[PDB]
Amino acid sequence: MENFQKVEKIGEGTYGVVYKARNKLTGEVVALKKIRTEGVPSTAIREISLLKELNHPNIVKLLDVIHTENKLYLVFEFLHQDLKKFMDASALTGIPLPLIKSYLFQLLQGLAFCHSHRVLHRDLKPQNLLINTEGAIKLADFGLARAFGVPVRTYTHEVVTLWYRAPEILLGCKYYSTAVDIWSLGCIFAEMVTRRALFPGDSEIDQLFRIFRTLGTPDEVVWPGVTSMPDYKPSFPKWARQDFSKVVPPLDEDGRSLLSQMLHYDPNKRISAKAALAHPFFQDVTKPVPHLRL
Ligand SMILES: C=CCNc1nc(N)c(C(=O)c2cccc([N+](=O)[O-])c2)s1
Repeated sequence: MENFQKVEKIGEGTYGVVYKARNKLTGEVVALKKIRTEGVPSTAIREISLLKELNHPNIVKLLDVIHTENKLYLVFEFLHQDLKKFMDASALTGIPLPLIKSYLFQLLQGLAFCHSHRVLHRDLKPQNLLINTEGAIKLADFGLARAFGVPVRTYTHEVVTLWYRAPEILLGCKYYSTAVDIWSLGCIFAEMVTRRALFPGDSEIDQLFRIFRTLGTPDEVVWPGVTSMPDYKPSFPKWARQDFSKVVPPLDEDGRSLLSQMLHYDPNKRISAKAALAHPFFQDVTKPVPHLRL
Protein backbone atom coordinates (compact mmCIF):
# COMPACT_ATOMS: atom_id res chain seq x y z
CA MET A 1 0.00 0.00 0.00
CA GLU A 2 0.95 3.63 -0.51
CA ASN A 3 1.44 4.34 3.20
CA PHE A 4 2.00 0.86 4.66
CA GLN A 5 3.65 -2.50 4.06
CA LYS A 6 1.55 -5.57 4.80
CA VAL A 7 3.22 -8.10 7.07
CA GLU A 8 0.28 -10.53 6.97
CA LYS A 9 -3.48 -10.97 7.29
CA ILE A 10 -4.29 -11.28 10.98
CA GLY A 11 -7.91 -12.28 10.56
CA GLU A 12 -11.47 -11.39 9.67
CA GLY A 13 -13.11 -8.72 11.75
CA THR A 14 -16.74 -7.73 12.22
CA TYR A 15 -16.41 -4.89 9.71
CA GLY A 16 -13.66 -6.23 7.43
CA VAL A 17 -10.22 -7.82 7.06
CA VAL A 18 -7.53 -6.94 9.61
CA TYR A 19 -3.82 -6.84 8.74
CA LYS A 20 -0.58 -6.57 10.67
CA ALA A 21 1.02 -3.64 8.82
CA ARG A 22 4.18 -1.55 8.99
CA ASN A 23 3.91 2.22 8.69
CA LYS A 24 5.99 3.26 5.67
CA LEU A 25 7.26 6.48 7.20
CA THR A 26 7.60 5.47 10.89
CA GLY A 27 8.36 1.77 10.76
CA GLU A 28 5.78 1.07 13.50
CA VAL A 29 3.77 -2.15 13.46
CA VAL A 30 0.00 -1.70 13.70
CA ALA A 31 -3.31 -3.50 13.27
CA LEU A 32 -4.83 -2.12 10.09
CA LYS A 33 -8.55 -2.70 9.62
CA LYS A 34 -10.18 -2.24 6.22
CA ILE A 35 -13.84 -1.31 6.57
CA ARG A 36 -16.12 -3.21 4.16
CA THR A 37 -21.09 -0.58 -0.40
CA GLU A 38 -22.67 2.88 -0.58
CA GLY A 39 -20.14 5.67 -0.24
CA VAL A 40 -18.52 5.61 3.20
CA PRO A 41 -21.06 7.34 5.50
CA SER A 42 -19.81 10.76 6.63
CA THR A 43 -21.52 10.49 10.02
CA ALA A 44 -19.44 7.41 10.77
CA ILE A 45 -16.14 9.09 9.90
CA ARG A 46 -16.74 12.00 12.24
CA GLU A 47 -18.04 9.76 15.03
CA ILE A 48 -15.22 7.20 14.79
CA SER A 49 -12.62 9.96 14.61
CA LEU A 50 -13.82 11.10 18.05
CA LEU A 51 -12.73 7.72 19.39
CA LYS A 52 -9.10 8.63 18.61
CA GLU A 53 -9.35 10.77 21.74
CA LEU A 54 -10.01 7.79 24.04
CA ASN A 55 -6.91 6.94 26.08
CA HIS A 56 -6.86 4.34 28.80
CA PRO A 57 -4.41 1.54 29.68
CA ASN A 58 -7.16 -1.04 29.10
CA ILE A 59 -8.43 0.18 25.72
CA VAL A 60 -6.59 -0.60 22.45
CA LYS A 61 -5.70 2.81 21.07
CA LEU A 62 -7.23 3.89 17.76
CA LEU A 63 -4.22 5.62 16.19
CA ASP A 64 -5.93 6.90 13.09
CA VAL A 65 -8.91 6.84 10.77
CA ILE A 66 -7.76 6.92 7.16
CA HIS A 67 -10.11 7.81 4.34
CA THR A 68 -8.26 7.62 1.00
CA GLU A 69 -9.12 6.44 -2.55
CA ASN A 70 -12.71 6.19 -1.23
CA LYS A 71 -11.79 3.34 1.11
CA LEU A 72 -11.89 3.48 4.92
CA TYR A 73 -9.31 2.06 7.32
CA LEU A 74 -8.90 2.09 11.06
CA VAL A 75 -5.36 2.01 12.46
CA PHE A 76 -5.01 0.39 15.88
CA GLU A 77 -2.05 -0.20 18.18
CA PHE A 78 -0.83 -3.75 17.66
CA LEU A 79 -1.06 -6.16 20.58
CA HIS A 80 0.67 -9.50 21.08
CA GLN A 81 -2.14 -12.11 21.28
CA ASP A 82 -5.93 -12.27 21.67
CA LEU A 83 -7.78 -13.87 24.57
CA LYS A 84 -9.30 -16.55 22.35
CA LYS A 85 -5.88 -17.86 21.39
CA PHE A 86 -4.57 -17.48 24.94
CA MET A 87 -7.51 -19.49 26.35
CA ASP A 88 -7.00 -22.21 23.73
CA ALA A 89 -3.30 -22.27 24.59
CA SER A 90 -4.11 -22.52 28.33
CA ALA A 91 -6.74 -25.25 27.88
CA LEU A 92 -4.68 -28.07 29.45
CA THR A 93 -3.86 -26.31 32.69
CA GLY A 94 -6.37 -23.47 32.64
CA ILE A 95 -5.53 -19.78 33.21
CA PRO A 96 -4.43 -19.35 36.82
CA LEU A 97 -7.07 -17.75 39.05
CA PRO A 98 -4.93 -14.72 39.97
CA LEU A 99 -4.48 -13.99 36.25
CA ILE A 100 -8.19 -14.47 35.53
CA LYS A 101 -8.92 -12.06 38.38
CA SER A 102 -6.42 -9.50 37.07
CA TYR A 103 -7.78 -9.64 33.50
CA LEU A 104 -11.38 -9.32 34.71
CA PHE A 105 -10.38 -6.36 36.92
CA GLN A 106 -8.63 -4.57 34.05
CA LEU A 107 -11.48 -5.27 31.59
CA LEU A 108 -13.96 -3.72 34.05
CA GLN A 109 -11.67 -0.67 34.25
CA GLY A 110 -11.75 -0.39 30.47
CA LEU A 111 -15.53 -0.72 30.49
CA ALA A 112 -15.95 1.77 33.34
CA PHE A 113 -13.82 4.27 31.41
CA CYS A 114 -15.66 3.87 28.11
CA HIS A 115 -19.10 3.86 29.72
CA SER A 116 -18.24 6.99 31.73
CA HIS A 117 -17.42 8.56 28.36
CA ARG A 118 -20.75 7.51 26.83
CA VAL A 119 -19.18 4.86 24.61
CA LEU A 120 -20.45 1.28 24.50
CA HIS A 121 -18.88 -1.67 22.76
CA ARG A 122 -21.92 -3.93 22.07
CA ASP A 123 -19.87 -6.84 20.67
CA LEU A 124 -17.27 -7.84 23.25
CA LYS A 125 -15.79 -11.27 22.64
CA PRO A 126 -12.49 -13.10 23.26
CA GLN A 127 -11.32 -12.09 19.78
CA ASN A 128 -11.31 -8.37 20.56
CA LEU A 129 -9.71 -8.67 24.00
CA LEU A 130 -5.93 -8.38 23.45
CA ILE A 131 -3.08 -9.15 25.86
CA ASN A 132 0.60 -8.27 26.06
CA THR A 133 3.68 -9.85 27.66
CA GLU A 134 3.49 -7.52 30.68
CA GLY A 135 0.15 -8.76 31.97
CA ALA A 136 -2.17 -6.05 30.65
CA ILE A 137 -5.36 -6.81 28.74
CA LYS A 138 -7.14 -4.30 26.49
CA LEU A 139 -10.49 -4.01 24.71
CA ALA A 140 -10.51 -3.22 21.01
CA ASP A 141 -13.33 -1.78 18.88
CA PHE A 142 -15.34 0.13 21.49
CA GLY A 143 -17.79 2.49 19.78
CA LEU A 144 -17.67 0.99 16.29
CA ALA A 145 -21.08 -0.69 16.40
CA ARG A 146 -22.92 2.56 17.17
CA ALA A 147 -21.01 4.42 14.45
CA PHE A 148 -21.46 1.71 11.80
CA GLY A 149 -24.49 -0.46 11.09
CA VAL A 150 -23.18 -3.95 11.85
CA PRO A 151 -24.25 -6.02 8.80
CA VAL A 152 -26.05 -9.31 9.56
CA ARG A 153 -22.96 -11.16 8.31
CA THR A 154 -19.50 -10.44 6.93
CA TYR A 155 -19.07 -10.08 3.17
CA THR A 156 -16.79 -13.08 3.64
CA HIS A 157 -19.76 -15.43 3.95
CA GLU A 158 -18.38 -16.42 7.36
CA VAL A 159 -20.15 -16.59 10.73
CA VAL A 160 -20.88 -14.20 13.61
CA THR A 161 -20.53 -15.48 17.17
CA LEU A 162 -23.67 -15.02 19.30
CA TRP A 163 -22.20 -16.58 22.45
CA TYR A 164 -21.68 -13.26 24.21
CA ARG A 165 -24.92 -11.50 23.21
CA ALA A 166 -27.07 -10.07 26.03
CA PRO A 167 -30.63 -11.47 26.25
CA GLU A 168 -32.26 -8.07 25.54
CA ILE A 169 -30.42 -7.97 22.20
CA LEU A 170 -31.48 -11.55 21.37
CA LEU A 171 -35.08 -10.61 22.22
CA GLY A 172 -34.88 -7.91 19.56
CA CYS A 173 -34.63 -4.80 21.72
CA LYS A 174 -33.14 -2.06 19.51
CA TYR A 175 -32.00 0.19 22.36
CA TYR A 176 -28.63 -0.69 23.87
CA SER A 177 -27.27 0.15 27.31
CA THR A 178 -23.98 -0.26 29.17
CA ALA A 179 -25.42 -3.52 30.54
CA VAL A 180 -24.90 -5.38 27.25
CA ASP A 181 -21.11 -5.12 27.81
CA ILE A 182 -21.30 -6.33 31.41
CA TRP A 183 -23.26 -9.40 30.21
CA SER A 184 -20.65 -10.19 27.53
CA LEU A 185 -17.80 -9.75 30.01
CA GLY A 186 -19.64 -12.02 32.46
CA CYS A 187 -19.80 -14.69 29.76
CA ILE A 188 -16.05 -14.26 29.11
CA PHE A 189 -15.29 -14.46 32.85
CA ALA A 190 -17.16 -17.79 33.05
CA GLU A 191 -15.30 -19.08 30.01
CA MET A 192 -11.87 -18.26 31.49
CA VAL A 193 -12.81 -20.13 34.66
CA THR A 194 -14.35 -23.30 33.21
CA ARG A 195 -12.36 -23.41 29.94
CA ARG A 196 -15.56 -23.76 27.98
CA ALA A 197 -17.96 -21.21 26.53
CA LEU A 198 -20.86 -20.60 28.91
CA PHE A 199 -23.60 -20.28 26.25
CA PRO A 200 -22.28 -21.61 22.91
CA GLY A 201 -25.43 -21.09 20.83
CA ASP A 202 -25.52 -22.05 17.16
CA SER A 203 -28.44 -19.74 16.32
CA GLU A 204 -30.26 -16.85 17.98
CA ILE A 205 -33.02 -19.07 19.34
CA ASP A 206 -30.52 -21.71 20.44
CA GLN A 207 -28.48 -18.93 22.05
CA LEU A 208 -31.55 -17.65 23.86
CA PHE A 209 -32.70 -21.11 24.98
CA ARG A 210 -29.23 -22.06 26.23
CA ILE A 211 -29.41 -18.97 28.46
CA PHE A 212 -32.95 -19.89 29.57
CA ARG A 213 -31.98 -23.47 30.39
CA THR A 214 -29.22 -22.26 32.68
CA LEU A 215 -30.66 -19.14 34.30
CA GLY A 216 -34.32 -20.03 34.00
CA THR A 217 -36.84 -18.66 31.52
CA PRO A 218 -37.27 -14.98 32.48
CA ASP A 219 -40.67 -13.64 33.50
CA GLU A 220 -42.19 -10.36 34.63
CA VAL A 221 -41.02 -10.97 38.18
CA VAL A 222 -37.29 -11.06 37.51
CA TRP A 223 -37.45 -8.88 34.40
CA PRO A 224 -40.31 -6.34 34.32
CA GLY A 225 -41.18 -5.56 30.72
CA VAL A 226 -39.72 -8.77 29.27
CA THR A 227 -43.01 -10.11 27.90
CA SER A 228 -43.26 -6.96 25.80
CA MET A 229 -39.82 -7.28 24.18
CA PRO A 230 -39.95 -7.31 20.35
CA ASP A 231 -39.24 -10.99 19.84
CA TYR A 232 -40.57 -12.40 23.10
CA LYS A 233 -43.01 -15.27 22.54
CA PRO A 234 -45.43 -16.52 25.22
CA SER A 235 -44.73 -19.95 23.79
CA PHE A 236 -41.12 -19.98 25.04
CA PRO A 237 -40.56 -23.15 27.12
CA LYS A 238 -40.49 -22.47 30.88
CA TRP A 239 -37.20 -23.80 32.24
CA ALA A 240 -36.41 -23.69 35.96
CA ARG A 241 -33.22 -21.85 36.99
CA GLN A 242 -30.24 -24.15 37.58
CA ASP A 243 -28.17 -24.41 40.73
CA PHE A 244 -25.65 -21.60 40.24
CA SER A 245 -22.87 -23.71 41.86
CA LYS A 246 -23.11 -25.95 38.81
CA VAL A 247 -22.45 -23.03 36.42
CA VAL A 248 -18.81 -22.12 37.05
CA PRO A 249 -17.28 -24.71 39.36
CA PRO A 250 -15.05 -24.51 41.16
CA LEU A 251 -14.95 -20.69 41.41
CA ASP A 252 -15.43 -19.47 45.02
CA GLU A 253 -18.51 -17.63 46.36
CA ASP A 254 -17.12 -14.14 45.74
CA GLY A 255 -16.55 -14.99 42.08
CA ARG A 256 -19.94 -16.65 41.81
CA SER A 257 -21.75 -13.72 43.39
CA LEU A 258 -20.04 -11.19 41.15
CA LEU A 259 -20.81 -13.31 38.08
CA SER A 260 -24.48 -13.65 39.09
CA GLN A 261 -24.75 -9.84 39.24
CA MET A 262 -23.19 -9.52 35.78
CA LEU A 263 -25.74 -12.03 34.44
CA HIS A 264 -29.01 -10.63 35.79
CA TYR A 265 -31.70 -10.74 33.10
CA ASP A 266 -32.93 -7.15 33.57
CA PRO A 267 -30.21 -4.88 32.13
CA ASN A 268 -31.18 -2.35 34.81
CA LYS A 269 -30.38 -4.78 37.67
CA ARG A 270 -27.10 -5.87 36.09
CA ILE A 271 -24.08 -4.56 38.04
CA SER A 272 -22.22 -1.56 36.54
CA ALA A 273 -18.51 -1.82 35.74
CA LYS A 274 -17.83 0.79 38.42
CA ALA A 275 -19.68 -1.08 41.15
CA ALA A 276 -18.13 -4.38 40.03
CA LEU A 277 -14.63 -2.97 40.62
CA ALA A 278 -15.60 -2.64 44.32
CA HIS A 279 -16.84 -6.22 44.71
CA PRO A 280 -15.10 -8.30 47.45
CA PHE A 281 -13.88 -10.68 44.72
CA PHE A 282 -11.17 -8.14 43.90
CA GLN A 283 -9.99 -7.68 47.48
CA ASP A 284 -6.77 -9.57 46.71
CA VAL A 285 -6.28 -8.67 43.03
CA THR A 286 -2.70 -8.50 41.73
CA LYS A 287 -1.11 -8.27 38.26
CA PRO A 288 0.61 -11.58 37.28
CA VAL A 289 2.62 -11.96 34.06
CA PRO A 290 1.16 -14.47 31.61
CA HIS A 291 3.11 -17.29 29.98
CA LEU A 292 2.72 -16.17 26.38
CA ARG A 293 4.02 -18.11 23.41
CA LEU A 294 4.36 -15.75 20.47
C1 LIG B 1 -4.67 -11.44 17.18
C2 LIG B 1 -3.40 -10.74 17.53
C3 LIG B 1 -2.74 -9.79 16.56
N1 LIG B 1 -2.69 -8.42 17.09
C4 LIG B 1 -3.80 -7.61 17.10
N2 LIG B 1 -3.73 -6.32 17.50
C5 LIG B 1 -4.93 -5.72 17.44
N3 LIG B 1 -5.06 -4.41 17.80
C6 LIG B 1 -5.97 -6.57 16.99
C7 LIG B 1 -7.31 -6.25 16.85
O1 LIG B 1 -7.75 -5.02 17.17
C8 LIG B 1 -8.37 -7.19 16.37
C9 LIG B 1 -9.64 -7.20 17.02
C10 LIG B 1 -10.67 -8.07 16.57
C11 LIG B 1 -10.44 -8.93 15.46
C12 LIG B 1 -9.17 -8.95 14.77
N4 LIG B 1 -8.95 -9.77 13.73
O2 LIG B 1 -7.77 -9.80 13.10
O3 LIG B 1 -9.80 -10.52 13.31
C13 LIG B 1 -8.15 -8.06 15.25
S1 LIG B 1 -5.37 -8.14 16.64
